[PDB]
Amino acid sequence: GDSIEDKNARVIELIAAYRNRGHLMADIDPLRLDLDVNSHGLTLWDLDREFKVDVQRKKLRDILSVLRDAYCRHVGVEYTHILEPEQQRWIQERVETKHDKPTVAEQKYILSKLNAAEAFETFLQTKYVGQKRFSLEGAETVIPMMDAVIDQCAEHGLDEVVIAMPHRGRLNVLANIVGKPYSQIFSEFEGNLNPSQAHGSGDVKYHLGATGTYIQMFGDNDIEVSLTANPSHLEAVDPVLEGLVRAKQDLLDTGEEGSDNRFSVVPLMLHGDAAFAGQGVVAETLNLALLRGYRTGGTIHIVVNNQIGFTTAPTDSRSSEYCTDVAKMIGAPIFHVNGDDPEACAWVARLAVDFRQAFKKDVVIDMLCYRRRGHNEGDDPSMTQPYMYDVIDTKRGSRKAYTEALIGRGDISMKEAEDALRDYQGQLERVFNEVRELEKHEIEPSESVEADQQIPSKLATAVDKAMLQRIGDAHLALPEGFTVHPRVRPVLEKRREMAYEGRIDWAFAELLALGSLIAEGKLVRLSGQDTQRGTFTQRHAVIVDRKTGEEFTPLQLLATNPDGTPTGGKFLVYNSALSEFAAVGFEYGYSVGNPDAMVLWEAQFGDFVNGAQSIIDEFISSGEAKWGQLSDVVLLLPHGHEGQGPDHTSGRIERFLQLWAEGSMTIAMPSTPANYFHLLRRHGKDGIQRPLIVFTPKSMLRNKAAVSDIRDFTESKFRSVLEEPMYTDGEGDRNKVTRLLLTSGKIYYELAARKAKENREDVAIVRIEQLAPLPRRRLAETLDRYPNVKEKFWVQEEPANQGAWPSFGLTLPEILPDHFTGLKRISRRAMSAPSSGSSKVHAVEQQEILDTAFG
Amino acid sequence: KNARVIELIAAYRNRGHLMADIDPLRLDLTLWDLDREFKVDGFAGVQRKKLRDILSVLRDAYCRHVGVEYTHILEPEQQRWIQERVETKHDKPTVAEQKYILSKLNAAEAFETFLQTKYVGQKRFSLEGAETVIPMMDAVIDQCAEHGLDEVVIAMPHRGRLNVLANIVGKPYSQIFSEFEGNLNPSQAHGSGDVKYHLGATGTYIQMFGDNDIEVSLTANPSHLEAVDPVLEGLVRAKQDLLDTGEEGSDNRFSVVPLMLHGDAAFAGQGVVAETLNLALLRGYRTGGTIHIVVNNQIGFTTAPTDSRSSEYCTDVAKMIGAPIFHVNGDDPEACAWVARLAVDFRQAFKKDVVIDMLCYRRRGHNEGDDPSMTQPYMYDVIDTKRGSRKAYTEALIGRGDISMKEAEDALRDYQGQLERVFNEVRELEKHEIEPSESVEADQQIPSKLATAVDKAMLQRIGDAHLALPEGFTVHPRVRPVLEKRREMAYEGRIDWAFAELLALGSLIAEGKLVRLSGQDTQRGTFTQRHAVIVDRKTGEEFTPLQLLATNPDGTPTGGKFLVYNSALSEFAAVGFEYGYSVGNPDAMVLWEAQFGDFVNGAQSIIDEFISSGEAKWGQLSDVVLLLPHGHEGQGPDHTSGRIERFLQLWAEGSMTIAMPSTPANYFHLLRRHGKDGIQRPLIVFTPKSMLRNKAAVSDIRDFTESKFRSVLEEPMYTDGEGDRNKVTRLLLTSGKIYYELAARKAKENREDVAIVRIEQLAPLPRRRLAETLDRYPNVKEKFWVQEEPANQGAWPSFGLTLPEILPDHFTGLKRISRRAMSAPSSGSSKVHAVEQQEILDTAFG
Ligand SMILES: CCOP(=O)(O)[C@@](O)(CCC(=O)O)[C@H]1SC(CCOP(=O)(O)OP(=O)(O)O)=C(C)N1Cc1cnc(C)nc1N
Ligand SMILES: CCOP(=O)(O)[C@@](O)(CCC(=O)O)[C@H]1SC(CCOP(=O)(O)OP(=O)(O)O)=C(C)N1Cc1cnc(C)nc1N
Ligand SMILES: [Mg+2]
Ligand SMILES: [Mg+2]
Ligand SMILES: [Mg+2]
Ligand SMILES: [Mg+2]
Repeated sequence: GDSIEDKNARVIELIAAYRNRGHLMADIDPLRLDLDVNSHGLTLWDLDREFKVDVQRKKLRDILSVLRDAYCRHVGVEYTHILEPEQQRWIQERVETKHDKPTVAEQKYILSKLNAAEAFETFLQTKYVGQKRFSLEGAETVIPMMDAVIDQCAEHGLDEVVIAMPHRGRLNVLANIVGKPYSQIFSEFEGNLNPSQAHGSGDVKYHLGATGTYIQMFGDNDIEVSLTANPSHLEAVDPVLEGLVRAKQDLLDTGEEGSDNRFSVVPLMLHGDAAFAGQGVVAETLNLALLRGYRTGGTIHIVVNNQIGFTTAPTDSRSSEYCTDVAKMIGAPIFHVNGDDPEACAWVARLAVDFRQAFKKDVVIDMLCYRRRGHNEGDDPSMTQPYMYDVIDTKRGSRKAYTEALIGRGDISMKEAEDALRDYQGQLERVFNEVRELEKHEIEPSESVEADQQIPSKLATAVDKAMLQRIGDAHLALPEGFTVHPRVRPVLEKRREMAYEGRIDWAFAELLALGSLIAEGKLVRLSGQDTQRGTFTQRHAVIVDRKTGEEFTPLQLLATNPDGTPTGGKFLVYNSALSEFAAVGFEYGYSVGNPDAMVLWEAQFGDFVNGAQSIIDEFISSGEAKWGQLSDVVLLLPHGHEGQGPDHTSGRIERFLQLWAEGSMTIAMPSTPANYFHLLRRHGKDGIQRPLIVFTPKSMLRNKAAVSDIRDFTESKFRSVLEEPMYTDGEGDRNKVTRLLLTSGKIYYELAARKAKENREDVAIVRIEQLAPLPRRRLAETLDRYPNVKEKFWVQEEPANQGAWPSFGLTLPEILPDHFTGLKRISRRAMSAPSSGSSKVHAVEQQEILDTAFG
Repeated sequence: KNARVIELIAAYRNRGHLMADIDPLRLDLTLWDLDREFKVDGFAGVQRKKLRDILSVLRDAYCRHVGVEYTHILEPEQQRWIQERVETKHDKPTVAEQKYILSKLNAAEAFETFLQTKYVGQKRFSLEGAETVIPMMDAVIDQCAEHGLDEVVIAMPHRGRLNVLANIVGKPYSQIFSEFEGNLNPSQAHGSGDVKYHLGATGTYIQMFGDNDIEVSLTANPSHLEAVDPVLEGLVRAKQDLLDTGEEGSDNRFSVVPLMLHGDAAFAGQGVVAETLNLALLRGYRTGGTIHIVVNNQIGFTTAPTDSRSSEYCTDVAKMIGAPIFHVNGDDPEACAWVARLAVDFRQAFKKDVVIDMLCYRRRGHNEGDDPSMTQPYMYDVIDTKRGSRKAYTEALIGRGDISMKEAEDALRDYQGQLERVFNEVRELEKHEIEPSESVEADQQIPSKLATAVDKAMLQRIGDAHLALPEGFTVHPRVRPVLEKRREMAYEGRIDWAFAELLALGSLIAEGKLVRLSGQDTQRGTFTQRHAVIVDRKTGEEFTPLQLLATNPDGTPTGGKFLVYNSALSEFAAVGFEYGYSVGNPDAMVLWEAQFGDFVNGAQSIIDEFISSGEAKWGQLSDVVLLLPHGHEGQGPDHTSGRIERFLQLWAEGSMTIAMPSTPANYFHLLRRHGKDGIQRPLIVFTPKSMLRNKAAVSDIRDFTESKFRSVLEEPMYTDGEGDRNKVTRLLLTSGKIYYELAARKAKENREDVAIVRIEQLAPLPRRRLAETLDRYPNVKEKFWVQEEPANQGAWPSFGLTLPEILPDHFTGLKRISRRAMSAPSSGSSKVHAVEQQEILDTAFG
């Protein structure tokens, strides 16, 4: 036969090989540190021969040039892992073509960005040699690349770009991308802060955020740009950014829950190479990308891949070929780009935005670069990486190289290039001198943020009977032909009954609070593991048609007034992924993104929230004091000693009480359905943006004593301290009391039952419903009503090193010495675990506490 | 026609798995060219095959009960190896092998239906709908024994846990029934304990048809799904290092196999999965490949897969380390066993991870008291029509003529009758009184007067090792002074913190101990202080001075070794791995170092669920050391605190030792005590940063040769100098670096009326030594606990409450001197830190 047929078969193989594996041979590294193949008779003599390609006839030389330019020069394209053929086709059409050369104006603009990037760093090196700044030097191309992302988003008519990033070039991005004034950055280096800058305990300069407006230079549009605050914990901000963006999209009615699919707020997430591969929160956050409850229509990721992590080489930081391989699991295309090629970096940035817009999904840019100086500006890197730094020492920076290219192209002269650099440096010198001339302020110890947010003078949380009845009736206002599961129907009927007749249980009180907020126009977002039904089969926020699988959400009916007009409210209820770190981070972020939303995250059991410890420690408990960033997120933590073992017993009350300071969080363990209802309504309506930690029940959901009357919802309020009903409403005599038992949570009912059984008029039980801030005034006033008390005990089911005793045992006698001197503890022994593993052992220990309290 | 065939072969290999008949629920060119011959790359050379035959091979390999994902793998030899085994005829099992697979399905289902009958009201997380897990695991272990491997170590969650314990590991049925009965012997009832579906076991597996045996173990775990994953890897790595197999071994057998089970919702959602996979090829952590099994029942409690993950498969995360993925229909026992054996063979051939995604279903509710039709009515209507895998396989064998119905029933009734007999025997045992759980504190006790001092010759040897450079080695010019200073300190004293650490580890190595040290940038040290490894300035070659201590002066080995690594940028998986390693080799000295103590909260699940509580819950002992750089230096709220207060709150029952040493010699003695005491309990050390280079924080040679660990330290002026204790009216109790600032202030103002006492060991509290020290100051009228940490942090929250209760004649009236209570661990400003620090010093001497 004709050997052109064999040769053509090799050409088809070559095209497939460049598309699939060309990235492995691409010239992406600016440092350049690193017989049995059947050719089917194809050789260098066939370069001028025409071959069949799938439709079109082209020379081998031309096929090879297109493939080499697309896949083996300064851009390594990874996309053949993507399931959708239309997405592979979209990328092929855009990468397998001769690109239009940028205009001289565009080239000068890119150079102005590289000038600003390097000169900002060398200026800080000259003025503040002894201070850490985590310089971008060796990765200056990040600045024209981020400019190109934002400019392309503005071109698509998008509303906002929200950035999260680590330390690398942070100050540079704040000044040269977001627009944080140079004067402000210099004042941070000077340590000369005004009262607004010195507010709260604060944080380091490379953790701060900013907001501004990006104005296009080549078009008629502009776009909002924000950069969120973060702790040192690398990648921890990733789910926070997604939550922040989702809240903004929901507000704009764009995205998943919106009337249009614009997803008009873009998450722009930066990463370091060692952190992106090593931190599990990265995989957890990527796992949220296509979920109905969390999708943001695609995140644009940029890895500042300087092929080092402090002193650690990539071979000790990851097991994958690329630091970006984790992102392929959600079908993200990956673009590896040579950081010494500013034009390729800007081109990839615009392509990434276009892909995100076309398919509303994640895209990753792996910018290969290097770190000119040590990890921080005081560290010597040649001690551990002598070869890398011998190579770095021979390298001209990307600014110098790009300037030489423009001088060579005839675009600019050396004199013009020199003058432009001196002008920008002169501007920095002027601002530096102006800041240095400012009046120095006296340095004082940091101050508590407690008084910055206070409850409004007037706020009622009580609702009328009509509201309770409406929420009860909503549970039986089923869509026509809907088939309720036969074991769910009694719950719906019981809710209508409770709404009109009382004996309201915990699960219905929660829905009365959320339903009444929705009716008042509030957005309520509730999520967690199996949260739609409830772990304890108690919530049924969503019910499923037994015959069709169709879903009905009773509380959504409260978003429409009886006359048919919308209230402005909405109920967004989701089953989360099996994640704690990313889920809690997302809900924290969501509440920051929309301060007017009611946002609740529910742990399956409180015992699993330690999986989100970095978010609790670094954002929830401390973001207000450190950054002035406010969150109103609610954490619901099922808690209680029931004999189910050490991972089904405790939300670690003691840890949240230890973290507590400056009124940063509200911490509560309500004992009645009505008090929980009032707590949630207070939290949603007070205008205070501070997290709420609630220790919620499990068996107490179905305790027939733990029910509330209609008047507790219509004629009461949140009560931080509760007395026994026999003293406030009944015929109980407070003067007969000689022993006072102070407690919190479900053990109250067991203590009250024992009191009734033995007719102990000499013992009274007082509940502390709000654990923090301690209700000092209400507690003192309650105790003053018992003048004949001779002994006081703090009773708890938790071990002695757990529960409220570690905090209360120390704070109550100090804060109220005339009431709690001599306060003694009644609890389980101190334990390494939160409880015994045996239900029988739990029961014997529980009885010991009750016997000791009445002994 | 020819071009259509090569692209058709590539389509089946790359995407055939998307059309494979893998789900047991089933919830979701020209036609005249069939007899034409085409050239293909055969497994024994180029072949000419009919398109009809090419298509039948591709459909059987990639579109029946096995979905093969492998074309993401970079190595062409690995893709070829998989093709050779999947694109050829599979070995048909013998009748005896088929009967053996059926015996495993019988045990799997009958164990569950027996527990359903006897204990209807107790959770057991039944394997029903996934019984093929049992012959699958049997096949993995049997194939490992066929390769002559030493041990299989299993970690798994709740799904079929009791079933695996009884039918794979060999945990006695009498023991499992006693747990359901709640009638435990004193050993079973020891400590606070844990739920039955978290327990472990060990035994010996004997091949049914071959001539080998293999050890099989299953480790304990908390409820926290996937948290045990890095613990399993650490446990296996420690066992491999002991056997001289694997990464640091004389052979590349990696003869201890990690077998890691997962649930589908947990595998996709928990970040510790990606962190643990990321360790798989690292020199410090590699175990030569893990075999993963996902019991993929297409549900997570009430949650559908579309709400649990964003990837096509729950296993997609594993593709990042080039693991092949085998998706297999759980209703096909023979395909499940075949994939299991193929996975072992792949792991042995390439010493890398392999994933088996077993598609199955959950017959009952999430737990046996939950009603799943409320949220998944369609799935459970389909499940209600399904014949189980045991019934279906029995019908196949009866139809094949292998067995009769009578033989099938007799075999099932025999197993059930044996369960009934053991159940009756356990139920006949008298029930005794249930008591409150007891503290494990007295279970482990330090020997009387343990000597940790070393002689001058040992110190000198470790100093001299720093300049015993390999021939032609070029030391970096800024590293050479450190090596020279170490030789000087070894012979002349003024030993600093970093050298005291290396004197402790070096002397343990010389005594024959394995020392494993790792953490972020730990080879050099975050504060450029350690230099455990030095790099040749001209060639990049590495030299490890302490490795020289593994050889005696006469040339014989000591038996010791120094394994020092830079970790991945992980806290959760790294801490879990080091905990696991210490469990795997109790004789090893194992230390993990946080970059700053402020980042160890990233490993909170390991601290809470394994380190602080594993002894009380499971009787599992770990001697892992956590080194947490800590101290108020003005570097911000994430470069200041290891959260001492949290470790002291977690502390109970003597489960951990917690210390904040103030001198290099006291740290040396602490490490040597920990390595030589024969006690297996974690040690938490709050270590210094600026104090590494504080010229006052240096130790004398006699502190190493003639002393021991001191849990309480007095000022040198009273123990050795001419200081008068009777002049003291104010006592300052403290811990850590603030001692030096308090001592400097006392010397500057000549304050003979003030004494400073350090508590070096924070937990267990040194009650006797503290009381005896305070008794030496009879004229003290006021006592203060001084700390740089905020009032709600540091040792005050625990000491403020415990010291007046345990020593009332010494600490009644104890007052606090500290920073105010704070939401963050410190101010963000170095200038603000400095003003606050001066306030503490002024208050202490006010
Ligand atoms: C002295 C070492 O610690 P550190 O420098 O103080 C710091 O904490 C800095 C970040 C910060 O504090 O904001 C950082 S910088 C760094 C190396 C990062 O490498 P890569 O991701 O490749 O980024 P890069 O190459 O651009 O740097 C680690 C491990 N540090 C400590 C650290 C540990 N673990 C976690 C979760 N977060 C951290 N910040
Ligand atoms: C009542 C719900 O909580 P729970 O059942 O008590 C439990 O804690 C059980 C495990 C245990 O406690 O050991 C488990 S079972 C489960 C669903 C798992 O689904 P999948 O991975 O697909 O496995 P499966 O389908 O085989 O079940 C969750 C979320 N539970 C709570 C939980 C949450 N978060 C973490 C990190 N670990 C957990 N154990
Ligand atoms: Mg890096
Ligand atoms: Mg609020
Ligand atoms: Mg599952
Ligand atoms: Mg020990």
